[PDB]
Amino acid sequence: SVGWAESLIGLHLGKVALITGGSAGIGGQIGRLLALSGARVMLAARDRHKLEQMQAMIQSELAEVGYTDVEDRVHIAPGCDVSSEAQLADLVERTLSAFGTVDYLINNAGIAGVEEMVIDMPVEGWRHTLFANLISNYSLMRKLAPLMKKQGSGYILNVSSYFGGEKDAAIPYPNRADYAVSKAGQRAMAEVFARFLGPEIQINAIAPGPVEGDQLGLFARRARLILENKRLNELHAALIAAARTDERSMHELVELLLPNDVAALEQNPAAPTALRELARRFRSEGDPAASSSSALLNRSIAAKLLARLHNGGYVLPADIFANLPNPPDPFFTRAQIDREARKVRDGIMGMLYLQRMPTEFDVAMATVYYLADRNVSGETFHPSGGLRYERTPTGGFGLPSPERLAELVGSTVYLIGEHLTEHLNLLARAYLERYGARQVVMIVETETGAETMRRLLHDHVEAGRLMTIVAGDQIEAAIDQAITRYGRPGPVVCTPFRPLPTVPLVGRKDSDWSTVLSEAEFAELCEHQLTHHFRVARKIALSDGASLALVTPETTATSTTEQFALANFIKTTLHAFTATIGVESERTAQRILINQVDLTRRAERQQELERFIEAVLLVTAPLP
Amino acid sequence: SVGWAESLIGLHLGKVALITGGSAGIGGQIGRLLALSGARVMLAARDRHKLEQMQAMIQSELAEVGYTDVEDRVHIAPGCDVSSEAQLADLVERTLSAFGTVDYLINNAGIAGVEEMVIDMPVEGWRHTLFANLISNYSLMRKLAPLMKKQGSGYILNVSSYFGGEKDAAIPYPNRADYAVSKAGQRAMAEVFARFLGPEIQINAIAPGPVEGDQLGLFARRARLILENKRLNELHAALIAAARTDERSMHELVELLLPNDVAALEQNPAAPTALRELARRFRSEGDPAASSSSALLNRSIAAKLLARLHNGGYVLPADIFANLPNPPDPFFTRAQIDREARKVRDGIMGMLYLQRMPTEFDVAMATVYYLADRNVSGETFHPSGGLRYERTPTGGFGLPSPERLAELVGSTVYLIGEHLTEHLNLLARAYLERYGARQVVMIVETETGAETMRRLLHDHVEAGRLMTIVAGDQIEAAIDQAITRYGRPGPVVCTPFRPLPTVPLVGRKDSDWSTVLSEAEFAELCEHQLTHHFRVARKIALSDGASLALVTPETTATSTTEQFALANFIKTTLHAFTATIGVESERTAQRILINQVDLTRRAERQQELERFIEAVLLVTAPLP
Repeated sequence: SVGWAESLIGLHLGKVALITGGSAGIGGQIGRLLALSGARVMLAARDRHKLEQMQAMIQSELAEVGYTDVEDRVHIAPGCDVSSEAQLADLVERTLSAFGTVDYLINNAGIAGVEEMVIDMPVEGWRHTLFANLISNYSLMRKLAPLMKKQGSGYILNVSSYFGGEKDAAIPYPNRADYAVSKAGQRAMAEVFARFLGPEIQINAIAPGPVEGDQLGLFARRARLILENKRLNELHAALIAAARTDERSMHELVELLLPNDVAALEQNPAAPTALRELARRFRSEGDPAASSSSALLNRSIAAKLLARLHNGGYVLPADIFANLPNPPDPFFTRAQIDREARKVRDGIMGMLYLQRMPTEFDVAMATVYYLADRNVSGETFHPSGGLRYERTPTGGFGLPSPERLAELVGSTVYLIGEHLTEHLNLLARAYLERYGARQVVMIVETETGAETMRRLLHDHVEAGRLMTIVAGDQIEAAIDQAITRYGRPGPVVCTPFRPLPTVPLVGRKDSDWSTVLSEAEFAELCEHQLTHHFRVARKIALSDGASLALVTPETTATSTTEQFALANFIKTTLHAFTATIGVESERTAQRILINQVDLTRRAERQQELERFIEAVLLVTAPLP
Repeated sequence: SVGWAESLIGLHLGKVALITGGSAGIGGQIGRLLALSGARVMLAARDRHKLEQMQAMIQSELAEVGYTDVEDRVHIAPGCDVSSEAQLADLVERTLSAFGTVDYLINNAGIAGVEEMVIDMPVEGWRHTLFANLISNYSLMRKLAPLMKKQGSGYILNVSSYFGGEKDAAIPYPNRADYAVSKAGQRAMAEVFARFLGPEIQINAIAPGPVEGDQLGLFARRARLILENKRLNELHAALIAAARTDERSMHELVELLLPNDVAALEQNPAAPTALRELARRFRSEGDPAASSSSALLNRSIAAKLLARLHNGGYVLPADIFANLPNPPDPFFTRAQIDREARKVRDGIMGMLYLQRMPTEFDVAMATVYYLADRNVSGETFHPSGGLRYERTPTGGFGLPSPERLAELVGSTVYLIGEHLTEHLNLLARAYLERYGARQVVMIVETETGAETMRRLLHDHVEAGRLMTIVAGDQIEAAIDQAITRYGRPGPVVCTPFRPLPTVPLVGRKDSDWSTVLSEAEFAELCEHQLTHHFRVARKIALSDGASLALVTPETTATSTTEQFALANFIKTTLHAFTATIGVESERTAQRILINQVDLTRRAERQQELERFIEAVLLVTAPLP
């Protein structure tokens, strides 16, 4: 053979591959190179025209190399939105009707997500990212693994990212928490399901680092989002800072912004120092041709600012920005955007050991070679990598210092949970009886959970030291009620309402898999064990003085091996969230700490509960 | 092209590869497949005949595929012992004379090592393993990286192992600590040197799991070593147990074994219970056709037993076993050996997710594809993997419980160190002044270090609470002196005598690299930062009641980025040792705890020192 395709001819002959997100990017190249390797490929994506173009290019290339009947080797599945369970079912039916059993599931489709800080991230947007990027991967595995096991072989490859972290270390990805969590979950799925899916099925993840074009000059869109986010953060922080030492309401302070005139605000002797200094910064550091140097904000930034203030408990009319003067384009000049873009690019290039951006083709080639390896499962392959970014090793204690524990005297504690009644009882009693907290607000899910805690804590309920709130599916409003009625918290300890499910994770070879964890149950797992913590953190990260502990699920000697796997899946995946929001919290004027406490280790009862109390105290006791 | 070599033709055309351990195993297959891929290969090994056979097989295969002048494509370097620095220099000269600059350094050679528990592992045997398996890798990199950087490209691949651990988690490998440490160091070298060697040079490791034949039915040799080790451990533990409640000297107890008669010992009413029960176990659980069921030991086991007793401070004549009756072959029958071998095999197969052993050819093929990837550095690729073995996440606190701290009253503390005078001063003062230890024995390297500590601790020296011993290069004898003169220790805190070197780790492109960390300096680094701790642990693991803390090097704001890299290299590599000896310590009757305390994190001064004190106390305070 002659030509670079030689390395490929026969490499994957006889295999059927399904590739989601197959019309462009790494997915299109994986589908191209698998087809050149002899596999029959189904390319799934939303846009019909781009899929048709990709299909025609691959078929033409196959013909050049000597394949016949190339129409039988490359099929497409257009209009496939992987965030829709119904459309994933249709994709599997279409693929099995075209080719029969699937050998390779290439879970490649991915959306960028909300691309906002957690405190600006709508809850439904976070959910959408999880459905598109993570739950879709489980869904397709659940539909195709039964046939793979029955035929005796199969392969599931999840296309994760360097920014999903590593097996025992988390990486923050600011303004991308939904994306990072989804990437971490794709990796965690391979790590924890491999022992169940073997020996018939291999499951691995790839985690490329930065790849050419993955931020779509190539960084101008990212640069503009960065500059818009900077303006939002600086305005919010100056308003919060001003409000600390000014008697006016937040409503009246925001009215100072309504002229939308940087020069006017700087010279307004009635404006608080922090807002006059901010305006001086916008002018001093701005581009005279950018309207951001003469105008404070625009409609989009104002909407996000208003939402932060509302979510932090400030009262303002919804129409407060309705008459805001619109700054003339450009809000940021091309000079400013290109400057920030060069900053982004130079930052990434400086982090790469090899000082060179891999291409989509390069990454796909390495991946298609890797797919030939029949002796690996449960691994995360890095087809590009070598980065100087700092990681946070996970899952490595004692009690905090006596001086920090004394700062809990008179504190207000929020505990969130329902299932873990023994933990909630003991933690409430430790804060109240050992460390002199003024009160504990117990936020549960249901009336039955409330009555259970009131019975366990009867003495403190009667004494007015334990209050109970029933949150249902409205945890944000429940936190609002607690703030209004009982005051802002110091310690906030967030445990999951729900236990882990007790269902099998794989089926017997000749079983219909009807009892195996369903696609809807996996979505519920994400809702109860990830989104629960995200919704609490999103609110508490606007609550000055809070120290938030996110607690992952318990495993006991009664727990099944499936529950141990799901606990480990959740621990890994939530660590991506915890690491990311920790960095984002450095940008608000509100001072908050966010830490994760894992109940499942790596495997009398009162000592295991006591170590939990100590771990929680270590991250919720403040410092003088 | 037709035939499985198609995937390879041209893949590595124009590359020159040096492969150590190239005459058999994975190394021979890597050399074969690189040659088929178009590379010119130099195969280095000890035995000339096996190398000549491998060379002839590869050249014949090249001719089949259509290469001409195959004698120019595959050279050999026989008689190459990679544990000899002089022979590595000769290998590089031979390779550059044959082919010019090397593109790929495949650091594949590896020896199994001592294959004994640490307490039975001669210090020179441990050193030999480090020279063959780890220091050799740095040495060849130091000789070939200058030419690689000058030409603008190169690749260094270290052939590590799953049993060298993972980036942020350690794996114990009992009876193989020297091997595991060497494998961890090969991985750590790639992790920490990649940022220095980029952008010109890629450096990665591979870490295969179990591979067919790697224990050389295939497990019978391992099985026999296991059974011999079991007999040694059970005899030693019964003697130590007997000595706790028997007034006779260890000399007199060992005399009870000299008839070498299991039945006689079981029925000897003058023998301690533990020894009569042991003999009953040997008979009851033995094979009547094995002489191990009727004889207590053989000359080899007796020699290792005598060395353990001598190393634990017991006085016995060197010739005590000189007249020991030799048990007739077989000592263990084929039935027993095959039984244990099936146990070993079934254990490994049960740990593999895919329930299938990869072959040498499979692993080599995956590796040769991986070598084509130009976008990865600093990674550990797993060409086989998916194992259920339990790992220990590293590098994740407070103070230990008041009840454990009270157990330090009246204790005897050993501190070992020299460079870290502030740590040693503060730790000694914490044990003596805060926790009421009876005495601290300060074991230093030199008279100057001794005088420095005596000056810092003058008050405690004058009061008779601080004793100093100068160990030089005789740390084992220094510990013996401390035990004899001051009593057995509780806490033992082992810090390195020496600081990390302050030299560059790479040279400028056109430099002669004359100031870069030399091959001898890297060997010294291993001696001072790894072997130091091994020698102390080897002795202290025979000292009942000790709690040993192994402390890795400090980095301060004054430390260079090179020192930060070397600290991280040492932390990773020593964690393999700490994890392994921790498991081995479960087999002795002596009760010892071994933990590792890392001074370098991931980056006023008195608070960093206070956190060190708390960390050390957390692992040296006993439990009621």
